[PDB]
Amino acid sequence: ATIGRISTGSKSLDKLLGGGIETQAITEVFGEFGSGKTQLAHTLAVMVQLPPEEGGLNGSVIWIDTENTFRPERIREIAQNRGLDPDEVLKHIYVARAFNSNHQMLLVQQAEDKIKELLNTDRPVKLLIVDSLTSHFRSEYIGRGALAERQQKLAKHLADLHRLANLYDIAVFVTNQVQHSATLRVYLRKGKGGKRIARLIDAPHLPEGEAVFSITEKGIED
Ligand SMILES: Nc1ncnc2c1ncn2[C@@H]1O[C@H](COP(=O)(O)OP(=O)(O)OP(=O)(O)O)[C@@H](O)[C@H]1O
Ligand SMILES: [Mg+2]
Repeated sequence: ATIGRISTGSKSLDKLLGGGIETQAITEVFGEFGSGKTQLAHTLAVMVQLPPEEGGLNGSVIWIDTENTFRPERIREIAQNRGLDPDEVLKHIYVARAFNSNHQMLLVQQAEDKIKELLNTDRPVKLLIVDSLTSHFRSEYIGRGALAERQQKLAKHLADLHRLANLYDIAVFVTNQVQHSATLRVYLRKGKGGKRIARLIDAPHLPEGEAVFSITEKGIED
């Protein structure tokens, strides 16, 4: 019942987040193309595998990929440069490509089976990524009347995700490209000098500053 926190790799971003992204919660990162959403996802997929005194949860990962932007060699690089075995780290990320939004929804149901399989194991699922949460919905539900229909399907999908996060004490991390029912929304944008900036949105009771980070051979870090 106590929540867990997964470090992002960036001390700055971690502080903004109160220590890292939370289990029993959906964290949505949103921003324009190139703002670092997928790179943050790759980094979290390594960080969660660390022990807790290093900011992880000794956990496995389920990743639902909608745009085929998952890169196993990037996982291996991030792992290697953080002192972890690249191939063991990869072994604990279960990637499924979602062919369309309906398949994406079924995949969340299959994720529950894998979650059960690894539960009470030494590396239970502690992170579930959906990258991108919205891309299929955006292409499939379009035109007059689509707004209500799309929002309803997305709400159902997010309800499924919330249930997994809460039932099994998992952190859910979803991405959304810009030009809501997530627990926490984090807006990401590219700044000067290769920096990325993060801001919490519509969360008046949480830190109101901005975090600043870089994307490196370690994934994300200050
Ligand atoms: N190995 C690396 N080292 C340093 N920077 C990198 C590396 N790989 C990617 N990047 C940076 O990450 C950027 C891409 O970030 P990312 O794919 O997370 O964007 P995104 O927000 O997911 O975009 P979209 O919405 O288009 O999918 C690149 O333009 C580059 O600046
Ligand atoms: Mg991306």
